[PDB]
Parts: sequence; structure tokens; C-alpha cells
Amino acid sequence: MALSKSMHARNRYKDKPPDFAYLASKYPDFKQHVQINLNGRVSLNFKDPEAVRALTCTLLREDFGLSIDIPLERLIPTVPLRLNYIHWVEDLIGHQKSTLRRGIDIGTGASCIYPLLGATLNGWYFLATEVDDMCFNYAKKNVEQNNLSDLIKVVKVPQKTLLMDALKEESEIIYDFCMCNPPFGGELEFVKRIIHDSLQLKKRLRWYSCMLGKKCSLAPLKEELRIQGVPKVTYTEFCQGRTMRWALAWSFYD
Repeated sequence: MALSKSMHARNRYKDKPPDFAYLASKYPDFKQHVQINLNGRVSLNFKDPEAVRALTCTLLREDFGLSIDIPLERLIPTVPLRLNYIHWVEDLIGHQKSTLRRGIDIGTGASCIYPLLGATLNGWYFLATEVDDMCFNYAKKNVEQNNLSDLIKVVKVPQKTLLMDALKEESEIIYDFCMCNPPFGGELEFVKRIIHDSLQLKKRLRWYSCMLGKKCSLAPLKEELRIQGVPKVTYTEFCQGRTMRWALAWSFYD
């Protein structure tokens, strides 16, 4: 699969990109990090992480009613890039109408963006896992301060553990999906550990997914899934300016 403008059609920002002037009119904490470029237009220095944090936190408040607090020392998620994945997962699990859907977020991060977007947008239940202590605290706090503790269960999982170990203190039988952004041997090895877990869980999880940061990772994993004899394998490509991502999903369903 390949989408128009290499980003989801139901993405808010494909047709309506952030208007920095409008956001600086409404949000003064965002107005500081805004600068007037060599053309007279309201620009943002994307090479500065304080500016990006301001952008992410502002977008989540204006366009999603989510008030998050994130540290600069940990990965700042790009809201329109992460948003493509939510809609892609909506498509896989066949999101329409009013039947509860259960997800797993391997490495949820400081922002807990995938669960906060999912639960807000579609009312999805989430098991958000984090190995990092700081991220776990920031994520539990962000879910707590957005009254989504009923829908998102944030859990600190040990350093080595992955998907099977996350379903330890869990009693749910069928999970509609698992989404994940692996951290930066390497990436391939990580996703391969998910593949091996997916072979253990088979149909207990409807769709297993991944958001890859390196193109060189896609061809081996597609092959890895084939040699392990995985029935359904779908993969797409996303964008947000110069930053590219490769989404990869697989199912044991015929």
C-alpha cells in the first residue's frame, strides 16, 4: 500500500496543516517559541527542541483537548506523523461502530501519544508499556491529568521484556492490535523479537504492527515474516516533511 502525499487521508493535517500565527494568537506559551522568518511569515525553528515541545503540546491541546507535560531529555513525538499510524491501525482493525477495542502500546514514551490519541479519538482501551522510569512517570501523569485512567493502563515493564511479558498481570483474551515505535544490536532485532512473540500469541492479538525508522529494516522483516509463514502482511510509508517512516503490520488470520 501507498497513500497520496505519503500520509493518511483521514489525517487532520494532510489538508489543514498547523497555522503558527493562529496558535500564537491563542497560546502565549507557544508564542515565545515562534519567530518571524526572512519572509514576514510566522515560523518555528525545528532544530530547537523547546520549540518542537511547544508545538506538540499546543497541537494536542488545540486539536485534541489533551494537556500533556513532557521533558526535553526524552523524544518529542511529531503529532501529524504519529497521527497517520492511529488512522492506519483504525483501518486494519476495521474501526467504524460501538464495540470495545483493546490495544497494546510497546514503549509508550513520556507523552503516551498513541494511547491518548486512540482513547480520545475512538474510545480505545490501551495497555501502555514503558521500560524507562522517567517516561513511565511522565506517561502515568499525562493519562492521569487527562482523566483516561479507565481506558489507558500505563505499566513499567523490565528492560529486556517485550509483548508476552506485558500480558503477565493481564486477564484479557483477545486484543484487537498492538502498535509500537521501537527506540533508537539495533531496530531490526527489536522488531524480530515482536515477530517471535507474535508467533507465540498467534490469534490472541488481531493485528501486530510496527513503525520503522530505517528503510533498510523493511525488506528483511517482510522476508522474516514470510519464512516464519505469517499469513497476512501489509506495509505502508508515511511522511512529515523530510522525516520518513515505514509502517508494517501482520496477522495470523486468513
